[PDB]
Amino acid sequence: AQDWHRADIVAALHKRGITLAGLSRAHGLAARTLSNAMERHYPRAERLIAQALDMRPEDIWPQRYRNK
Amino acid sequence: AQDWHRADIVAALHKRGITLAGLSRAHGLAARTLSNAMERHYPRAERLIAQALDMRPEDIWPQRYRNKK
Repeated sequence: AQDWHRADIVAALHKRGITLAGLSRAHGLAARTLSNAMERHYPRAERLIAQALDMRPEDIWPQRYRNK
Repeated sequence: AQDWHRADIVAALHKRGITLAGLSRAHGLAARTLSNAMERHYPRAERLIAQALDMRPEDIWPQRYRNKK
C-alpha cells in the first residue's frame, strides 16, 4: 500500500550487496539520478532499481504508480 | 533541479492529510484547477499548493520558474 522509503530500498540493495554508487556506475548514470529516485518519481530509474531487486517497480512504489 | 511529479505532490499532501478535493473546496476552486496545475504551469494555483506544504512554489517547480524568463 505505502511506498518504500529510501531506507527500505537501500537496505534491500545492501542485502544483495549492491550500492547506489555501484549501481549508478554500472548503468552509466549521474550520481544523484538514483538517489533522487528515492524521493521523487522517475520511471526509468525505478525500473533499474526494481530489476536489481527481482521486482516490479509497482510493488516498491504502489502509490507513485497509482497517483499518475 | 527537476520539477515534482503529480505523484510527488499528491503523496506529500496525503502525508499531511490533504486531498485535492479538499484543498479545492477550501479555496473555492473548480475541480480540475489544481489537477491541471500538476501538469501545466499556473502561478496562482501553484502558490496555493506550495503554501499547503510549507514551501515556496519555486522549490516544487524549479524548472517552471526557471523556464519563465
